Amino acid sequence: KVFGRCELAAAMKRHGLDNYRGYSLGNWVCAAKFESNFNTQATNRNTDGSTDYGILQINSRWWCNDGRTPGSRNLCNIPCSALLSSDITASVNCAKKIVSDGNGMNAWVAWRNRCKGTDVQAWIRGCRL
Ligand SMILES: [Cl-]
Ligand SMILES: [Cl-]
Ligand SMILES: [Cl-]
Ligand SMILES: [Cl-]
Ligand code: NA
Repeated sequence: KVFGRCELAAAMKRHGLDNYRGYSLGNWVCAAKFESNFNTQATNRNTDGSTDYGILQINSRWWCNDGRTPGSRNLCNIPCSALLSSDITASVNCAKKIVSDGNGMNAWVAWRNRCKGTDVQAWIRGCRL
Protein backbone atom coordinates (compact mmCIF):
# COMPACT_ATOMS: atom_id res chain seq x y z
CA LYS A 1 0.00 0.00 0.00
CA VAL A 2 1.10 3.55 -0.79
CA PHE A 3 -0.28 5.67 2.04
CA GLY A 4 -1.36 9.16 1.76
CA ARG A 5 0.49 11.54 4.08
CA CYS A 6 -2.33 12.06 6.53
CA GLU A 7 -3.48 8.48 6.23
CA LEU A 8 0.02 7.44 7.32
CA ALA A 9 0.04 10.02 10.06
CA ALA A 10 -3.15 8.55 11.44
CA ALA A 11 -1.83 4.97 11.23
CA MET A 12 1.41 5.95 12.93
CA LYS A 13 -0.50 7.81 15.66
CA ARG A 14 -2.89 4.96 16.34
CA HIS A 15 0.05 2.62 16.60
CA GLY A 16 1.78 4.83 19.13
CA LEU A 17 4.58 6.74 17.33
CA ASP A 18 3.48 10.25 18.07
CA ASN A 19 6.07 11.56 20.57
CA TYR A 20 7.60 8.00 20.86
CA ARG A 21 11.01 8.61 22.41
CA GLY A 22 10.31 12.25 22.11
CA TYR A 23 9.92 12.20 18.31
CA SER A 24 6.77 14.04 17.34
CA LEU A 25 4.63 12.34 14.69
CA GLY A 26 5.87 14.57 11.87
CA ASN A 27 9.33 13.12 12.25
CA TRP A 28 7.99 9.64 11.57
CA VAL A 29 5.85 10.74 8.60
CA CYS A 30 8.78 12.70 7.18
CA ALA A 31 11.11 9.71 7.62
CA ALA A 32 8.59 7.45 5.88
CA LYS A 33 8.18 9.83 2.95
CA PHE A 34 11.90 9.92 2.25
CA GLU A 35 12.61 6.26 3.32
CA SER A 36 9.83 4.60 1.16
CA ASN A 37 7.75 7.31 -0.46
CA PHE A 38 5.05 6.08 1.93
CA ASN A 39 5.09 2.66 0.25
CA THR A 40 4.76 -0.33 2.54
CA GLN A 41 6.18 -2.59 -0.18
CA ALA A 42 9.45 -0.71 -0.64
CA THR A 43 12.66 -2.73 -0.56
CA ASN A 44 16.22 -1.47 -1.14
CA ARG A 45 19.36 -3.66 -1.06
CA ASN A 46 22.39 -2.37 0.84
CA THR A 47 26.05 -2.89 0.00
CA ASP A 48 26.66 -5.18 2.97
CA GLY A 49 24.05 -7.65 1.65
CA SER A 50 21.28 -6.56 3.95
CA THR A 51 18.02 -5.09 2.68
CA ASP A 52 15.72 -2.38 3.95
CA TYR A 53 11.96 -3.13 4.12
CA GLY A 54 8.76 -1.31 4.34
CA ILE A 55 7.38 2.09 5.05
CA LEU A 56 10.19 2.80 7.41
CA GLN A 57 12.95 0.90 5.54
CA ILE A 58 13.93 -1.31 8.43
CA ASN A 59 17.10 -3.23 7.88
CA SER A 60 17.64 -6.96 7.85
CA ARG A 61 21.19 -6.73 9.39
CA TRP A 62 19.82 -6.09 12.80
CA TRP A 63 16.06 -5.94 12.93
CA CYS A 64 14.24 -8.54 10.79
CA ASN A 65 14.96 -11.88 9.25
CA ASP A 66 14.96 -12.06 5.40
CA GLY A 67 16.84 -15.36 5.06
CA ARG A 68 19.66 -13.88 3.05
CA THR A 69 21.67 -11.60 5.38
CA PRO A 70 24.27 -13.88 6.99
CA GLY A 71 25.15 -13.40 10.60
CA SER A 72 22.50 -10.80 11.02
CA ARG A 73 20.19 -10.37 13.91
CA ASN A 74 16.46 -10.22 14.09
CA LEU A 75 15.93 -8.03 17.07
CA CYS A 76 12.29 -7.33 16.12
CA ASN A 77 11.57 -11.10 15.94
CA ILE A 78 9.88 -10.76 12.61
CA PRO A 79 10.32 -11.80 9.02
CA CYS A 80 11.19 -8.78 6.96
CA SER A 81 8.21 -9.53 4.72
CA ALA A 82 6.06 -8.56 7.79
CA LEU A 83 7.33 -5.10 7.30
CA LEU A 84 5.88 -4.95 3.83
CA SER A 85 2.30 -5.43 4.85
CA SER A 86 -0.37 -2.80 4.08
CA ASP A 87 -0.91 -2.89 7.86
CA ILE A 88 1.99 -1.06 9.44
CA THR A 89 1.71 -2.53 12.90
CA ALA A 90 4.87 -4.68 12.54
CA SER A 91 6.83 -1.75 11.04
CA VAL A 92 5.82 0.58 13.80
CA ASN A 93 6.60 -1.92 16.57
CA CYS A 94 9.95 -2.52 15.07
CA ALA A 95 10.52 1.21 14.61
CA LYS A 96 9.90 1.63 18.35
CA LYS A 97 12.65 -0.84 19.09
CA ILE A 98 15.09 0.78 16.73
CA VAL A 99 14.56 4.32 18.00
CA SER A 100 14.97 2.98 21.55
CA ASP A 101 18.41 1.41 20.76
CA GLY A 102 20.63 4.45 21.59
CA ASN A 103 20.79 6.36 18.37
CA GLY A 104 17.29 7.61 18.16
CA MET A 105 15.93 8.36 14.70
CA ASN A 106 19.54 8.74 13.43
CA ALA A 107 19.06 5.05 12.62
CA TRP A 108 17.12 6.25 9.50
CA VAL A 109 19.49 7.98 7.06
CA ALA A 110 16.58 9.68 5.34
CA TRP A 111 15.40 11.10 8.66
CA ARG A 112 18.90 12.41 9.56
CA ASN A 113 19.34 13.96 6.16
CA ARG A 114 15.94 15.22 5.32
CA CYS A 115 13.90 15.55 8.52
CA LYS A 116 16.18 16.19 11.48
CA GLY A 117 16.27 19.85 12.24
CA THR A 118 13.56 20.71 9.71
CA ASP A 119 9.93 21.82 10.28
CA VAL A 120 8.58 18.31 10.64
CA GLN A 121 5.19 19.45 11.99
CA ALA A 122 4.51 20.32 8.29
CA TRP A 123 4.14 16.61 7.61
CA ILE A 124 1.10 16.39 9.79
CA ARG A 125 -0.44 19.72 8.67
CA GLY A 126 -4.11 19.41 7.70
CA CYS A 127 -4.43 15.99 9.23
CA ARG A 128 -7.34 15.10 11.49
CA LEU A 129 -5.41 13.85 14.40
CL1 LIG B 1 11.55 -15.09 10.30
CL1 LIG C 1 -1.94 0.36 9.56
CL1 LIG D 1 16.72 10.53 20.93
CL1 LIG E 1 5.15 16.95 14.38
NA1 NA F 1 18.49 -10.32 9.99
